[PDB]
Amino acid sequence: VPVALVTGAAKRLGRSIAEGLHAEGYAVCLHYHRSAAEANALSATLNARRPNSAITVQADLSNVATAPAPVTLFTRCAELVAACYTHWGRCDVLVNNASSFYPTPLLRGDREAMETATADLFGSNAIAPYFLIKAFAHRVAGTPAKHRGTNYSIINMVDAMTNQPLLGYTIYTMAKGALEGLTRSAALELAPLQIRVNGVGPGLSVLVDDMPPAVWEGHRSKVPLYQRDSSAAEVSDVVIFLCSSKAKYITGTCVKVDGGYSLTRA
Amino acid sequence: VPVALVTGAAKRLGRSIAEGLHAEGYAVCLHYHRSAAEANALSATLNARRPNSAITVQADLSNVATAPAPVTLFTRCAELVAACYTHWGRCDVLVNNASSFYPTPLLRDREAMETATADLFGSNAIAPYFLIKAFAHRVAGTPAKHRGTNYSIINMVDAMTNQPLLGYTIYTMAKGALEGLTRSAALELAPLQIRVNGVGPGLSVLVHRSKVPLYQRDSSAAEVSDVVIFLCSSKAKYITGTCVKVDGGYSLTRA
Amino acid sequence: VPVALVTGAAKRLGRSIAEGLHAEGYAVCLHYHRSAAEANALSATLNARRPNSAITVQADLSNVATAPAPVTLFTRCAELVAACYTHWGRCDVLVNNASSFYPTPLLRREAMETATADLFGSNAIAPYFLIKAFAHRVAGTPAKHRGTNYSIINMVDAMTNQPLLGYTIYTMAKGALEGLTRSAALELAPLQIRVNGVGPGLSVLVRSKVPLYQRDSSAAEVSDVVIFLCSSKAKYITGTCVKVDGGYSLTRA
Amino acid sequence: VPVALVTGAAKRLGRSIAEGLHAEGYAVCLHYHRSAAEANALSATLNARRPNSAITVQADLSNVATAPAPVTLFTRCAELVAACYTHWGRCDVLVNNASSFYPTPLLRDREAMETATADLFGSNAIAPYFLIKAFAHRVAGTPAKHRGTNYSIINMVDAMTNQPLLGYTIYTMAKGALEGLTRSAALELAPLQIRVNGVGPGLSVLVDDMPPAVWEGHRSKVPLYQRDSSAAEVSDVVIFLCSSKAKYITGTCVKVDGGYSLTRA
Ligand SMILES: NC(=O)C1=CN([C@@H]2O[C@H](COP(=O)(O)OP(=O)(O)OC[C@H]3O[C@@H](n4cnc5c(N)ncnc54)[C@H](OP(=O)(O)O)[C@@H]3O)[C@@H](O)[C@H]2O)C=CC1
Ligand SMILES: NC(=O)C1=CN([C@@H]2O[C@H](COP(=O)(O)OP(=O)(O)OC[C@H]3O[C@@H](n4cnc5c(N)ncnc54)[C@H](OP(=O)(O)O)[C@@H]3O)[C@@H](O)[C@H]2O)C=CC1
Ligand SMILES: NC(=O)C1=CN([C@@H]2O[C@H](COP(=O)(O)OP(=O)(O)OC[C@H]3O[C@@H](n4cnc5c(N)ncnc54)[C@H](OP(=O)(O)O)[C@@H]3O)[C@@H](O)[C@H]2O)C=CC1
Ligand SMILES: NC(=O)C1=CN([C@@H]2O[C@H](COP(=O)(O)OP(=O)(O)OC[C@H]3O[C@@H](n4cnc5c(N)ncnc54)[C@H](OP(=O)(O)O)[C@@H]3O)[C@@H](O)[C@H]2O)C=CC1
Ligand SMILES: C#CCN(Cc1ccc2[nH]c(N)nc(=O)c2c1)c1ccc(C(=O)N[C@@H](CCC(=O)O)C(=O)O)cc1
Ligand SMILES: C#CCN(Cc1ccc2[nH]c(N)nc(=O)c2c1)c1ccc(C(=O)N[C@@H](CCC(=O)O)C(=O)O)cc1
Ligand SMILES: C#CCN(Cc1ccc2[nH]c(N)nc(=O)c2c1)c1ccc(C(=O)N[C@@H](CCC(=O)O)C(=O)O)cc1
Ligand SMILES: C#CCN(Cc1ccc2[nH]c(N)nc(=O)c2c1)c1ccc(C(=O)N[C@@H](CCC(=O)O)C(=O)O)cc1
Repeated sequence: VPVALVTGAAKRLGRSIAEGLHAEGYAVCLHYHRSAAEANALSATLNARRPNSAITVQADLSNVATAPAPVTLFTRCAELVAACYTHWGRCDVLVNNASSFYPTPLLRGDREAMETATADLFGSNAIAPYFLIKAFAHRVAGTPAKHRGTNYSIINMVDAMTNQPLLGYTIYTMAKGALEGLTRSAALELAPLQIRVNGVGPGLSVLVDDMPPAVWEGHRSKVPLYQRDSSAAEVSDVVIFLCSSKAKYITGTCVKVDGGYSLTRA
Repeated sequence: VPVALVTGAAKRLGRSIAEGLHAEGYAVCLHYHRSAAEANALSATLNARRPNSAITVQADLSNVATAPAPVTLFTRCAELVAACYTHWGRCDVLVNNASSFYPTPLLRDREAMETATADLFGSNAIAPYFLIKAFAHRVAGTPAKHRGTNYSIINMVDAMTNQPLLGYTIYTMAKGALEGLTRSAALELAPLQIRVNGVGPGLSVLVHRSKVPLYQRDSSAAEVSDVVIFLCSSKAKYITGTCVKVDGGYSLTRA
Repeated sequence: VPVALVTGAAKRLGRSIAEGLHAEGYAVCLHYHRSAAEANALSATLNARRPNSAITVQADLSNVATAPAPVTLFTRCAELVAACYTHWGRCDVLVNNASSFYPTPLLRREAMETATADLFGSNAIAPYFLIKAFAHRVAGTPAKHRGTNYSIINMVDAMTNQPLLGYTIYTMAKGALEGLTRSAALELAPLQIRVNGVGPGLSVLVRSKVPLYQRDSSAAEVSDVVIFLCSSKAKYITGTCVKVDGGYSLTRA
Repeated sequence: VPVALVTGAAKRLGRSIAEGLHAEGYAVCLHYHRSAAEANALSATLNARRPNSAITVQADLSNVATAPAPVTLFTRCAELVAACYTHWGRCDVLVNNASSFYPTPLLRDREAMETATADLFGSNAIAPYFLIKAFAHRVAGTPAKHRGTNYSIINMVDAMTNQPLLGYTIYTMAKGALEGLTRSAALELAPLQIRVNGVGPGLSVLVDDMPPAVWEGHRSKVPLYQRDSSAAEVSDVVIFLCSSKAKYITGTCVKVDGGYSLTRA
């Protein structure tokens, strides 16, 4: 029985990925920051379906130190991975899904806002994933060959549309670019350990409708395939496949799940 | 019971892709050019496993005219797709797998230059274009209520063409053209819900490998075909116009 | 005095590139297909400004045979490059600019064969043969008598990754041209022949979408980049593309 | 006389870029962190060649607060740009060249890692971001009637990051982020006519702190010339992208790698 660690697993795409992996037989460590209620509800559902098949761990993945000597992001990430080993004695899959997403305009309080966004946006999207991957790899390396799993797989949730930047989201876009870099670098360095590292990049998935219906419909209408945003499963299914043994030759690449959105022009 | 058309399905990756799809329940149209024996042997196996689940069609996919007025590549491609409709009344998946691959050095005749161009460009790019056109036309001509629910076109590309193989310019160009076809076809065919994606192996079933970061070996046919099968599945119904490299990290290397 | 061969040099970008190179001191071979008048007018201007600094040569770059044994595209391409050597004894720069551009819809008949040969010929196959002919001549030239700055520019397209609805063949041909750039650069490196691409977005339209200036570009705004890539200051650049699209390729629908 | 701000301008490519721009008529603000001597020697040369055509500014571009309330990286970046306006009343070109480069292996303390992250990410990505922000803020605050006619930002990226260098994850990531900054900044800053492009060297003025045969093997891998590039072979491209003849280019990268990124193992 393999174990998967999914960050930001409480709702939306994170939950779908956790459910997807759980359906495949994985025990799942559900990470969360502020959504304790949803995360615990998910753990309860999964555990009821299969005893001892889900746990939850809380952690701010922003690049800042927390209250205990202050606790660093790295430590917090190492503990995330450790929680898996302590509870199930293993960690086969890591999905870097947690991510902050808000505007950081270059054009037009301001001090803490700019410094907090950087740590938050870059922490969740890039730096935490880096430390998490490091911790994940250190545990595999420290495991005697004969006792290692046969299918280690790390999935980085990237973004199919960052090459056509979203106006006013520079830091987020930068962090995603860094995450793409982490995928390529990690794949290469971790190859000898047979740890595959790939990226999955959604375009528009379960789009939040905090706007006039016509503006919500207009956005969806842009996606060439189906003229709609995707469902959570339409993304998570791809994540699950990349984690399957049938994908054991794939590493260091990205799979876009955008219904052709990245093919469009203004 | 859906139908898949697989060009160059006689051996290696093509055969694995055909077997893969067949295992999923697809009736398979096995195209071939010169490998009649192997194609028929594959058909026999597949048919024995499941009656009327496989057929074979021969066709030179090079960009030239053949003997019947002369028959053009387009016609030959249209007849390929037609064979599916004539036999099973449908064609849900098209896998552009057939491909010539040999050197066309820029640095050191006339006949072998024009034959290579038509051959390398035909199989890798032009035939796939015509095949996609024929495929789309048949779907468009089908009344909505009678259409399939999962049309998928897979273009077998190359994960290493951005790091060209010395001396293989035409092939490399043809592959680039196939990449363009993937993006263009995906966009144009979206309204008809026909997804178009690419699968790019790096080193698969080499008849060099120590340079592959993952496993330090070329891949097996299944390691590639499984990806093709997944992209054809309904679980991949939101993926279109993209490429999936199956290279074990080879495209990440430098000299 | 170096020589530059510019295909489709009669008007628009081709003409601007030819003028740009000529301004840098290049003798220019202006290729054309149907635009004889404009090409000859340009030659006259350039020749008046500097005697024996321009010539014009006609050639269909479509992948078809033409009547003088039928003449193939390769031969026609080889003669294009040869014309330069015959007249000036050299060919330092080749700019693959000539290009057909029209719809080949997949949804709603030899016109498919004429389009294929035309769109693929001008955009990809002719460039391939031209590069081949160009490289041969350099290789056949004794080291001591070779130029010091061989440069091949392939006019590509900054927007083909975001295909233009209904232009599949053209888009494919451009993808092949991109492939030719990378392959040619690698193979021709030992001969010090640099091969790069320049990809305009919207230039000299026959708009409000272009993030930069909200307008298509002028011909000079593209050709200047072609000229720089041909200069000695760019001697370490090869196998890459420079987009000249004012940020258009950064947009979404 | 237009002004160019060049980070890490003391030596190597930074110096070449500064010299290049200076040769084009630009007054140059030479930024440096540790190389005061080299930077001041360069300022002297440029100033002798043309009075009041160069100044130096020191600043740690790592993502850490410094001693004067502690001073943040943003403030330090804002002061860098300000120094240009205070001295010459303008800032037309910004070249994000400063960059840390060392291994951060994934496979086998507290200070070295936290310090590496802030350093590698600060110089390569975050400082560039703040610098661009500050640069854009001052242009926006300038009345259209007093604005320059050729604002240009160049981000020094890396032509080989897509084929990562074993053991350099953070650096590679930071470069990826810099690439994202280029695309995002180009789009957002288009209305102000501020072009943003990248220049990515492959192997330039390769350090020879190794056995000659090893150093030669490394260069031999580059398809064109079989050698690393000179500083000018890179800087000349930066200067071209900053010229008015490149006014339609924005949001793109120009590889200066002699075909290195075309190779396989
Ligand atoms: N949905 C879409 O259209 C697209 C999504 N993506 C990518 O897919 C992934 C998932 O998408 P989606 O479901 O929309 O993501 P969400 O926006 O819904 O956020 C996912 C989770 O990330 C967690 N998170 C955010 N910041 C932090 C942080 N500072 N520390 C720890 N956890 C944090 C949150 O957990 P909690 O609630 O517990 O606080 C949140 O639930 C993301 O990485 C995203 O970048 C890419 C393109 C498009
Ligand atoms: N194998 C690898 O390491 C790599 C493969 N690829 C791509 O994957 C795909 C399959 O690879 P692989 O199995 O090795 O392919 P093969 O080289 O084994 O050839 C596949 C088939 O293509 C057919 N074919 C060749 N030329 C023509 C033509 N003129 N007209 C009609 N059919 C033709 C042949 O059919 P027949 O024998 O019946 O005549 C052949 O069996 C190809 O598209 C290839 O480009 C990409 C990268 C690497
Ligand atoms: N303009 C733009 O917005 C864009 C242009 N580009 C590329 O830049 C390059 C130049 O652009 P532009 O000036 O608009 O090009 P044009 O469309 O104006 O065509 C250039 C020339 O190509 C020649 N040509 C066309 N077909 C053939 C053929 N079958 N055989 C020989 N010559 C042929 C024509 O020569 P003649 O008139 O003598 O017959 C024509 O003058 C092209 O490669 C184009 O693809 C890319 C993106 C955008
Ligand atoms: N040279 C090459 O082969 C390649 C270079 N590049 C890129 O090109 C650019 C220039 O290359 P190169 O000349 O080799 O760069 P260098 O490695 O020589 O360093 C450039 C300068 O960056 C400054 N710097 C480093 N860290 C900081 C920091 N923490 N805060 C402030 N300044 C800092 C240093 O200034 P000081 O000495 O004053 O402390 C140094 O002089 C870099 O961005 C590099 O990433 C990309 C690929 C290859
Ligand atoms: C907002 C949002 C979420 N999204 C998707 C999106 C992307 C990344 C994410 N990342 C994370 N962590 N969480 C998310 O919820 C998330 C959501 C959108 C992105 C782009 C467009 C879009 O293309 N709109 C037009 C805007 C037109 C205009 O303003 O001129 C465009 O073409 O840019 C719409 C929605
Ligand atoms: C030959 C062959 C089969 N192959 C695989 C290959 C690729 C595409 C195909 N395409 C098709 N249609 N059929 C094939 O059988 C096929 C096989 C190889 C490809 C690359 C290297 C390689 O990387 N060589 C060296 C140097 C490459 C270079 O010249 O730059 C290296 O990098 O290690 C070796 C073998
Ligand atoms: C037509 C034409 C010429 N052109 C420019 C163009 C491009 C390549 C060429 N290539 C050649 N050889 N000759 C040309 O004259 C030429 C001209 C255009 C290209 C794109 C759009 C455009 O982006 N239109 C839509 C998007 C279309 C889509 O989404 O598919 C938009 O909304 O902006 C408009 C005009
Ligand atoms: C180191 C370094 C600096 N560099 C160049 C480089 C890149 C970015 C920089 N960035 C910054 N800021 N400063 C620099 O001095 C700098 C230097 C190199 C990069 C790649 C290889 C290389 O091709 N390595 C081969 C090794 C081959 C082998 O030994 O088997 C490889 O496969 O990766 C060598 C040197």
